[PDB]
Amino acid sequence: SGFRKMAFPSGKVEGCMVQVTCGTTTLNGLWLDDVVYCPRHVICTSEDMLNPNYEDLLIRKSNHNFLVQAGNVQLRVIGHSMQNCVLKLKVDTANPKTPKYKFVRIQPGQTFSVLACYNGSPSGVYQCAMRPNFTIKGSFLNGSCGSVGFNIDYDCVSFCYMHHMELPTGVHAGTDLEGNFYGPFVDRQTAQAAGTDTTITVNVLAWLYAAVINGDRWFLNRFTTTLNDFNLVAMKYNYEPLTQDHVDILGPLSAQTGIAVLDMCASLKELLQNGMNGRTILGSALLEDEFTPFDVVRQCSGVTF
Amino acid sequence: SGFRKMAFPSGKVEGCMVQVTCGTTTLNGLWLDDVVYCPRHVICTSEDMLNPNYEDLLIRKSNHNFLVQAGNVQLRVIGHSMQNCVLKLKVDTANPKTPKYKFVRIQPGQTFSVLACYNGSPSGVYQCAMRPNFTIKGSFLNGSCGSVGFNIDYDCVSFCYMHHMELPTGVHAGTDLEGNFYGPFVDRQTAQAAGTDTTITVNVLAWLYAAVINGDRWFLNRFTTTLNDFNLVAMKYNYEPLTQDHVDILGPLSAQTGIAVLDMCASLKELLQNGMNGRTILGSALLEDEFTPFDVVRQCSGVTFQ
Ligand SMILES: *[C@H](O)[C@H](CC(C)C)NC(=O)[C@H](CC(C)C)NC(=O)[C@H](CC(C)C)NC(=O)OCc1ccccc1
Ligand SMILES: [Cl-]
Ligand code: NA
Ligand code: NA
Repeated sequence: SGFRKMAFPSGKVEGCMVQVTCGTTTLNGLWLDDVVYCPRHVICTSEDMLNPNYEDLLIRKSNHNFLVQAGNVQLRVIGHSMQNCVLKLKVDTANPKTPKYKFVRIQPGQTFSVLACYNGSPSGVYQCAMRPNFTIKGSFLNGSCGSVGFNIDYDCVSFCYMHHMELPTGVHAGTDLEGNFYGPFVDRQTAQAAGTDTTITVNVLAWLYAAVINGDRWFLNRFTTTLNDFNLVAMKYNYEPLTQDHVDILGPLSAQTGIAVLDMCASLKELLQNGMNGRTILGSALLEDEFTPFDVVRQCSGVTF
Repeated sequence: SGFRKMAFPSGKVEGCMVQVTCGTTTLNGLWLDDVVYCPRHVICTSEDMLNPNYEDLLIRKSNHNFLVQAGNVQLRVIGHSMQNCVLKLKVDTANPKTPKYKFVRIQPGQTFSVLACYNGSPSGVYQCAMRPNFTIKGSFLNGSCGSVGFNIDYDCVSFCYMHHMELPTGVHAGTDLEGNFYGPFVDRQTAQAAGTDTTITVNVLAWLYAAVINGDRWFLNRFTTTLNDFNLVAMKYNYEPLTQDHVDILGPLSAQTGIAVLDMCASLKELLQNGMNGRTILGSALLEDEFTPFDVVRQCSGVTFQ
């Protein structure tokens, strides 16, 4: 028993992190097969970052302009190209620690583990969700660019995030490993802001189920609702609409606990309308929304990798 | 910016996790050099749970009664010994992935990462604190015994916890890697209960300094307090006493933010009195006490967002 915010074990990803240096800029790279992936803004001076012409700045650059360091071994760069906002550096040595892996683009509400790195060295691991506004509430300092987010399935690492920047509110924005930003952001120094976020309804419901499974039941009640009526409540409280697909995904937890999703929506409806009356759920005074239904089942099942 | 429950990268520990089986019982072991460490209660059977005599149970075992499995490879046990509540199995192969490591016994309030494992296979990583009542608030299912807690400050793994059992309130108890339990607990299934737990005051203060570092001051006030008046108030909310050691430990955070420790004590006293009036601190609506001063310095910028 117990319920904790849990990250995937990070060892398979630790063996892929390297340090990439171009000019005065050092950040982190992901070394898979014979290619190192990192943010393309590594080629930019501070002057360039105001209005960068990445095409022109890159063709200027050459292989020898890039220093890649794996531990204390220099990787010789033998090729360089761009894919969207990611720079790809071909090196002369395939990473012998390359795990089974895929590049995956995730949807808002989905969670993943972040391996925060500095100077190519893993520093910490934590769990976070892609927010509805396409930011992540990360924990990153200067030099963290190029840190990656991932999920594991058995032996396969699914890389879904590379870190590029911090927004003025302190939240974070990045790309998938193909260099496509999450959210309406660009890799230049210009006015940019997180849009108004919403709460991830299906994940709150998932966590309410986790609470019931762990013996927290005070919020349950005799009432049920409909999707239409609940979604009017959701809109009122800046919760994401609940769809039929969300209900289907929560099916397992509904069966296990005996609380139909619309039964639990009636609990959440009341929590949104009345508050928690001084009580906590799973040790929180807020409605937690960064556990997916899968996360709840995996932690309450003991899945290993 | 930002602030998260941040664990250490677990790879160095992943490469030490094995499966240990004795009889019908399977759990996790820690393979360092040519020794596998696991909970000694792997040698218990159904009848042995209330009043096991581990000396008598163990003398009946040969080396080949212990099956150790590292991934797909069966390791051969060539010796065994019991140290307190840990079994040490000598194997014929030194672990080639052994990291630099040490064994440390921690004090209540200290934090560490836990690599939850099942059948020798890692499941997930999270942060925990040793509570004042010598339990931890983990996430552990059947077969998690032998999972370990650790820190990795400066490329050396400091192992500080091995999981042995779950108490009735859902919290967890275990030992250091020398097999000595944290707290008054024993590896018997006789009735045992965690003592009333308390909040780790020095850690809450560390987390309030983190919030200031990250740019939020709304909770401060114009007051100060004596250490004794602070403790007289805080203990009425079931907070642990704050000692001069704790005050000294908070020095660096006080220096970086310009807020005297006892002035941050005054703020905490008022937070306990008032609540947050619908606000949060670093994304939480409760006062968080599982970040230590060292953890805050590890994770936060050295430059306050003034
Ligand atoms: C090992 O994987 C397992 C891990 C738990 C998280 C399940 N540990 C045990 O089974 C352990 C073995 C004994 C010999 C130390 N027993 C317990 O943890 C046990 C609870 C289990 C059966 C779920 N706890 C226990 O016995 O606590 C003492 C006690 C007894 C009676 C009443 C209250 C408390
Ligand atoms: Cl009804
Ligand atoms: Na209901
Ligand atoms: Na010790």
